[PDB]
Order: sequence, then C-alpha cells, then structure tokens
Amino acid sequence: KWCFRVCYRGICYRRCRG
Repeated sequence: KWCFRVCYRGICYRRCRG
C-alpha cells in the first residue's frame, strides 16, 4: 500500500510495495 520512490543507480521509479 505504501508507494515510494526507488532509486536504483540513478534510475528512479515509483513503486508501490503493498
């Protein structure tokens, strides 16, 4: 349910984990 910004080596995408 929690959606957060995920930055993977400069590549950021917003993912909802639950």
